Amino acid sequence: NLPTAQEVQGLMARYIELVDVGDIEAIVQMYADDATVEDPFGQPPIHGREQIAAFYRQGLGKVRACLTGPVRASHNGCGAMPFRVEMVWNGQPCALDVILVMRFDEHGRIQTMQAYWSEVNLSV
Amino acid sequence: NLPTAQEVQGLMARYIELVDVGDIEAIVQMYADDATVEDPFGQPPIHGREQIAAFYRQGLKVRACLTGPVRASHNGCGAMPFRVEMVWNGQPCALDVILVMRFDEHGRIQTMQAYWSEVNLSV
Repeated sequence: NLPTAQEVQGLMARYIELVDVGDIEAIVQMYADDATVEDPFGQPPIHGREQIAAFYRQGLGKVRACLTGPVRASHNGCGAMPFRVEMVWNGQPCALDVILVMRFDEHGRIQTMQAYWSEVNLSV
Repeated sequence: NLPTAQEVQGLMARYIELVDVGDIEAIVQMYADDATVEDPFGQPPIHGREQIAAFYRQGLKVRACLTGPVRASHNGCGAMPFRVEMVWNGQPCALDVILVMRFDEHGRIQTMQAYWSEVNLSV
């Protein structure tokens, strides 16, 4: 938890940009070795780089993503941000509203990623 | 973690409304008798309804509303984006915030964490 609030905002805005462009390798590089992903939150934690990379490959491997509000950062290396994801479901264009909560480490890398959303946040 | 995703959305929407009207006691009742509040996150947690009541009384002359839909989980958790309009030095300012909540088997808030810093403030 070394990054300042402003650095958190930058790191999280960057994350959205990478998701939006679909650079899986760049996204995976943002994580720390022991990082965990809970997406959607409530689902078992995903750990291990190979696993996290596989997670993003099945998700991003025409997906678009944008911030729908400013990043909310803390002074202990954590942040939360609202965004919308455009993808395809059941063979049809849809939109998903999500809120990502991340904890960064002393190296500026993602230690924990928690994405809140459910079926109610989906719109076809 | 009893509230369903839809219920979570309803509970969290109602919370914003209580803050908007400033009903401190009704806000306090939404919390579990032994709930924890971290506001802003990064700060020491406050424990129990007595401490939480004092916390909200100190804070709540204030306007609050959702700025986006509530994102709910299937395990009684949720997160929502909202803004608060308050007065500072007789001057009107705004604060952008994102709250994360975990409700218990009784539909009461067990834990609440508000993410924000002075960089989300706009006077």
